[PDB]
Amino acid sequence: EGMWLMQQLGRKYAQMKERGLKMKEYDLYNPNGTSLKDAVVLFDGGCTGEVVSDRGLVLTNHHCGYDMIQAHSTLEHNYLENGFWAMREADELPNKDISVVFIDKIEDVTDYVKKELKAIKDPNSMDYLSPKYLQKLADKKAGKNFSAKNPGLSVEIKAFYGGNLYLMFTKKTYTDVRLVGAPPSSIGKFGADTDNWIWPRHTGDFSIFRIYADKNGNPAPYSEDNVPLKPKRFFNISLGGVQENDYAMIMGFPGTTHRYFTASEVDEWKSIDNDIRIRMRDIRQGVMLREMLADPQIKIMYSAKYAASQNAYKRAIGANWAIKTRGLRQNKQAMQDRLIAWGAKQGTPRYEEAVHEIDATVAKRADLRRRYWMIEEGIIRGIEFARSPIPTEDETKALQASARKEAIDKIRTRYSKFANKDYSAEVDKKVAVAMLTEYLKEIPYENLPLHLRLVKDRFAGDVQAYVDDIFARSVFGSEAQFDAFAAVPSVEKLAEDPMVLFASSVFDEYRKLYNELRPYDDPILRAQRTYIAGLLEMDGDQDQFPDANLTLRFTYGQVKGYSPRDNVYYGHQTTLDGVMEKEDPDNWEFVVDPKLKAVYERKDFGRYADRSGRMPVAFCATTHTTGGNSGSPVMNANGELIGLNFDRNWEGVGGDIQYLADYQRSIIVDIRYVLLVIDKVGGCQRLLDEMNIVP
Amino acid sequence: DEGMWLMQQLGRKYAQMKERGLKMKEYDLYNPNGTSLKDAVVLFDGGCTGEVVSDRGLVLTNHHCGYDMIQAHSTLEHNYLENGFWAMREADELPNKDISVVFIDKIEDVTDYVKKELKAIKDPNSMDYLSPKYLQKLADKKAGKNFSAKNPGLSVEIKAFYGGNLYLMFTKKTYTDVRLVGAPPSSIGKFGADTDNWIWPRHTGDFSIFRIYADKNGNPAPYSEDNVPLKPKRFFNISLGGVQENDYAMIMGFPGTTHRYFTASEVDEWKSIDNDIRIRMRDIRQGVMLREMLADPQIKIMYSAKYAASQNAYKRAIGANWAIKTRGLRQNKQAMQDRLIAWGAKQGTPRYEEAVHEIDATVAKRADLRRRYWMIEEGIIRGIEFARSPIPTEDETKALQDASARKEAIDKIRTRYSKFANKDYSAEVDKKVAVAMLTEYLKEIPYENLPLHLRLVKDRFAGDVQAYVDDIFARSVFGSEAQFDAFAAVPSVEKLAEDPMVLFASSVFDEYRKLYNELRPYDDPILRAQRTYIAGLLEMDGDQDQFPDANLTLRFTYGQVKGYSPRDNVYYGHQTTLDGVMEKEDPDNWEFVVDPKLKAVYERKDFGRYADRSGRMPVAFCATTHTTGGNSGSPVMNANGELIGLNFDRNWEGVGGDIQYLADYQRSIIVDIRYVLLVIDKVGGCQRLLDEMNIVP
Ligand SMILES: Cc1nnc(CN2CCC=C(F)C2)s1
Ligand SMILES: Cc1nnc(CN2CCC=C(F)C2)s1
Ligand SMILES: [Cl-]
Ligand SMILES: [Cl-]
Ligand SMILES: [Cl-]
Repeated sequence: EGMWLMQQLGRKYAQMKERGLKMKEYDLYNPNGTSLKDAVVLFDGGCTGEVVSDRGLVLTNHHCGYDMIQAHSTLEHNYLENGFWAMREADELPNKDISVVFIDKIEDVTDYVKKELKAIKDPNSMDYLSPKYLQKLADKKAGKNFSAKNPGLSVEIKAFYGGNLYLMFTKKTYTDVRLVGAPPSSIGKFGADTDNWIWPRHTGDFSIFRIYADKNGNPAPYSEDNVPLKPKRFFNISLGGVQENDYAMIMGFPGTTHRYFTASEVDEWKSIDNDIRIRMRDIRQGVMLREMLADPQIKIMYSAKYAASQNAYKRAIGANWAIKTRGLRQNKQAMQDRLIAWGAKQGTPRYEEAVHEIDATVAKRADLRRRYWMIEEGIIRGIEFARSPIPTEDETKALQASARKEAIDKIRTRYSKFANKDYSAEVDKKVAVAMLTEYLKEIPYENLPLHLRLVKDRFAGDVQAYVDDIFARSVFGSEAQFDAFAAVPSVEKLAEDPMVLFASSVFDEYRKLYNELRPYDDPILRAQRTYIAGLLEMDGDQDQFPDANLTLRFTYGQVKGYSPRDNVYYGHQTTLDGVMEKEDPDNWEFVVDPKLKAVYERKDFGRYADRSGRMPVAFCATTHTTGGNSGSPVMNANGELIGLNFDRNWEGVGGDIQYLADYQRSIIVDIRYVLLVIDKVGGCQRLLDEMNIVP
Repeated sequence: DEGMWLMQQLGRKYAQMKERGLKMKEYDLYNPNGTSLKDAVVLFDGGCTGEVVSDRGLVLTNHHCGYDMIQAHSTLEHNYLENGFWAMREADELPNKDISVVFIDKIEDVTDYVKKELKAIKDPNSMDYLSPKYLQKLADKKAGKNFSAKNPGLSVEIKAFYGGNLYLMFTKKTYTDVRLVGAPPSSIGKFGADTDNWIWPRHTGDFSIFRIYADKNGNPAPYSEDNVPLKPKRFFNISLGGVQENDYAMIMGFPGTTHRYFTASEVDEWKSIDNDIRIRMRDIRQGVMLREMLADPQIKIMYSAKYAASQNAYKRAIGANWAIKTRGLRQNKQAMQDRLIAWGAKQGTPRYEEAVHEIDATVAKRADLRRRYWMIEEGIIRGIEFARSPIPTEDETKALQDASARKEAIDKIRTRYSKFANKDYSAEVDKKVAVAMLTEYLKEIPYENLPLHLRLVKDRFAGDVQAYVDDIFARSVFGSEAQFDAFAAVPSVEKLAEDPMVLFASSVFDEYRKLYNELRPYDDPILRAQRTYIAGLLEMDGDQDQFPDANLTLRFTYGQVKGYSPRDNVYYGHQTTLDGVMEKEDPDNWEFVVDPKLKAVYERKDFGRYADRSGRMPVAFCATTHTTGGNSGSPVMNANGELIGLNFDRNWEGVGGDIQYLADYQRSIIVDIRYVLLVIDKVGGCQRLLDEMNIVP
């Protein structure tokens, strides 16, 4: 069930041992010594990674290393398509703007932060959650010259349990992290978007990097003189595999959860956030798909925009399925009713008052939040010409010196970025007519962005005519229309431009709604500090893990499949046969790498196949993970690496609010499949030789 | 692999059936000289199978088998198709016009007799050995002079089996007064609707209830208010014991067709011509149809049934091609024929190898013609609605060329025009479908092989298919109502003779009939070679582990209640439950609406004695029995011969089972009898039907 703080390992250890854990507590996490924790990294600010050799080799997902593989790909050496395998350390490619963060030390600073907070005075101050305020406290505790006296090291204080617990992290950051290896995209992204959030899964989602440092192993930016880091700890690789019911554990950096939502917040998330995202994205995607299917050139131009929209659409469908069928609302209601009864018994009414303040705040912002999601989903992300060029103050106060051409050059650059090779004005007009029709039906005239009032006032309710007019008369409606404006530019033309007025008007409403909604966050936050305080005083920390906040957490469970629906069972493990069943050479998402197909045909699995001679690909576990856990090391009962987490099934996405024991699984790439690909596909033997592989 | 056995083969299979779990005595299941469970099985309405379940002639079959009768009795005031039907007394049971139930009274091996008669050969290539007319003359000769007059209700029929190597005479008893007794609402009877067709897991309560009526002496009689329920020779006891994984299950019914003795070349032909053309052409047609239905709600109403009718055999062809690709159907037929050829070489008899060679040579010879036939049938005959537009008859054209017979010819043509351009026909959708279908057709069929009118695409329209199609509707008398009315006011034979739609339709039907006539002669050499081929297979390996091809005759099949793995890491168990119906509920999709009375039964757990040991309500199960089309409604029996369900479908992964049984994929989809009884009881509230059945604990 939980995403536990490293501090909570002591209190969970006996439960973990009864579940199968065999390694000693301090070998996994030792607060004053080297432990497995020291081999885990926050990879490039989002993902998790792990050190797997005494020469700083790091494993993470392919989707985590995707941008670096793409930045080094050219028509001559397309690493994204064919994979990359540096045959020597000197061939490993440096990456600009990359980082790996080690969690050197973790300290409970709750009493210290709570003493400092007593000097606030204003009771409803938000300094207790301010990164700027907590950084001043962190700096004060570490010293006046900490990062100079301990180079590469930094400190950070974070709030947990709604402001009831504070931890200080001493971090070591390395910025010379080089690309070492990657399978082709056909393996690394096998299912592509079709299999996103899907179990069974057949994707070899991995990529390999190496941390470099100065001669003393201290962090240093890229330099040809940098040498591979010798870490204090690295993971041993297991080739023993997994079996159903085996203990599995993960360490990583889950980003966000909402485990302490009130029942009213679950209803708001369903009826506003999720229903609007689902309704608006289905309209947008439906028009896009029709146009992509009708024109091959439209499919090329809009495939990525279609796939980007679908990702959170699928998440919202999964989340709403949990709200509808797994009693998320009812379970939050029971949680808060239990606290209210306990507070009444003890004579402390502050807990019931805190739940009431959250409910009152949620009910109060309903119309505003609905208007915000409607404009964000319907127009801000729904309509491409909402992000068309808007003349800046310095551009208009230049068009009306001869720096008129400089202003035109800047506006032209933005027009060319809006109307780029992938933009179709015809597809955008079709999407806008469908999206605005829905938007205008849901948002009353008095709440419309000013320009949209012209649909009723000037265009007799004809959305198609209003959209046609924007493109017919706008300087950004076509290249010829822009060039005619650029030849004779006037501020008067820009000020009355229908597309400029649309874009300005919709962004004005979007910012006004955001500014009007921001003040509702703080009362909920303050009430949650009291709410979680009561929940913890009443039941303690055993089932009540702290919400994820991009900090190092551990989770444990077992390798186990699940039943998605009546009479259907998904087992715990997928195989290479499953990749071959999915092969479709005429669908780019399901093309199979010819070298991998030959490995399957000749059964050239070496020591990587399971006892029955079948080649494993992926497995799933009852660990509790979320976004930020991509690339996380998956460990055995002995702490040996058995896989890398890379996804979670859609049926478990509601697990950010309520863990779903019978449906929620972490989707993990089997380490035996990773090694099979490095070996038989990449032929990169030196990477296998530098790892410590246990029989 | 696993089969559809003749009743005559029960003796030789009995010990294998007993070792698999069968407990009933052989002669209680089938006895040629007495009453057996076979006597409770019926051919329901010429296609389906049914079963007698009471001493008062109550019959169970599928909902899709009784669908037309439920629909014929439905009105706006009493919509039985939507709300179900439950006659609360026998006098309320509704008669049905054009219905029948056929009992198989006796079955007799007449092989020796038919082979002696055939020896009077005038032509060694005669097809009389397979002719229904010739075999009927032999059956009439054996049965007696005026047998139907001396035995009213009875009839005699001889059928050929094993390609003409075995003959059985059936004595059939037909009843034509079969009344509608009960039916669940369509939301239960067709729960998955077309979305779940050929699908396992399945949650459909596919059943309907009828009653056979007869005269005072139980003899067949057409509908009469004086008819009384039939007291039958035998009926099924209903089991409430349920099913568990690995339990023995058996079925009796009337499988229609199989191709278990196809050569490897016939498997290749079926894949590369029949299936690939059907798949390619139906995907084009369905793709245009779906796009138009999604864009216009009125088009969705008009084309939904045509879309669903096209999809049914499309899905079957996809499942059949998946089996050819992944289950080694071709290779296994090649091994079967290579084994026979080797054995024939050792026996000193080359006739078996010569027979396989004649089939391969015939298949290779008709390739181009068969390809052209399927291309026109799938691409135009079925693919384009204006191919079935009106064509003036020879007598219609004569009437238009000095009498009042002109107005009669125009009234007949108008009637056909109104049937073509009916409430569900859209000329715009049809023009879009035709442009896509003709584009594919013209790419595959060379100019010299085109129906004459289609040559105008290249010759007159510069290859513009859209312009050719636009012209057909712009200038045709059947292009619009106004265009027809203008023709009907001033009709001339000259106008009809030059009409672009008449010329298109005539031209495509001419090519279709010419291809059919040119292909027909290739059937007989294959048929004659198959008689020798199957004779060799039988002489070599015995009439023991190779079953005769299905031919709409009574067969039995046995297996176990077992699920299967469709793909890597996915397992479908043997049993579905009422919880699965509730998971699928979607009130905004007519296919997945849940009956309010059924939803309340589930919520209250009002399952009575129908739930399984764990308190779960079963809906359907699947078994390793070997079934095909014609087995819908078949009784599914226990090891003791008690009714445990009704067969209603088979999963798409097993459709290749008509050529090669697929032990790890092919399953019969069966509605659990406990679910049938739950629906009769808790939804229909028709207690009298439960009381007349013999329900065993
Ligand atoms: C391709 C597919 N598109 N939808 C599929 C099923 N589910 C629906 C709910 C959420 C998901 F992530 C995926 S498979
Ligand atoms: C609706 C659908 N649900 N499943 C589908 C896939 N298969 C493909 C092969 C044959 C079938 F019968 C159905 S279409
Ligand atoms: Cl380190
Ligand atoms: Cl011979
Ligand atoms: Cl099989």
